[PDB]
Amino acid sequence: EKDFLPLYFGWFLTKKSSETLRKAGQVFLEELGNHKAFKKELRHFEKLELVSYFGKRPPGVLQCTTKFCDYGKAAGAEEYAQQEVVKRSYGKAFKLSISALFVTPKTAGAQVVLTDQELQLWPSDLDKPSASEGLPPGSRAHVTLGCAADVQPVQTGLDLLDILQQVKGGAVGELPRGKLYSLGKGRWMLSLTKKMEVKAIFTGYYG
Ligand SMILES: [Cl-]
Repeated sequence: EKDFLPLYFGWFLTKKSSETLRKAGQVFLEELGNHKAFKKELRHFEKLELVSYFGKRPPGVLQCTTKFCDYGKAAGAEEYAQQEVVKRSYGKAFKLSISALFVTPKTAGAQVVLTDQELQLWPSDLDKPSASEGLPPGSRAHVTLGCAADVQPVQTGLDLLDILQQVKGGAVGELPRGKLYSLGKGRWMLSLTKKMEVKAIFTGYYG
C-alpha cells in the first residue's frame, strides 16, 4: 500500500494573519464598490455590494497553494512531493508578501510576491497556463478572498496571471492604502503603498 499525497501543499496563514488579510480584502471590496470609477463602469462587470457578489469565501484559514496534488492524481504531484526542499520545509513558518489586491467578474484575491527561497517550493510543471506566457516563475501565486457562485477558486490565479500580462504590456483613484487601477473588462487592482506581510506555515492539506 502506497501513501496518499495531500489534496494540496501550500502556505497556510496563521489565524491572526488570515483574519487580518480577510479584513483587508473586505475593506477593499467595500471601498471599490463605493468608488465613482467602479460605479460608472458597472456595465462591464442602486449599487452592487461586492462582499455579496463574491458569495463563496474560502473556509477556515486563508492559504496560498504551491502544488495541487489531488492525493496523487494531479500531474507532477509525486514529482513535487518527493523534493528535498518540500520535505525540509514541511511544517515550517514563512512570511508572505502581498503587493496588490484585485477583483474581476469571477474572483477577488491577493497577489503574492514570493521570495526566491519561497520560489524553491513553487512547482515546475509541464502544463502551464497560456496566460502565464513571459511572466516570472511564481507569478500565479495568490490568496483567494472570494469568488462568484459559479466559479472555482483556482480561477483566482488565472485571473491574476491575466492581470499581470496586462500590466506587463503597459489610475482612477487614490485609496488610503494604495492606488486604484481600472484594467478593463471588469478588472480592478489596488496597488499597495506598503506590501502586506502575513505569517504562514508551509504544509499539506488532506481534508
Ligand atoms: Cl480567517
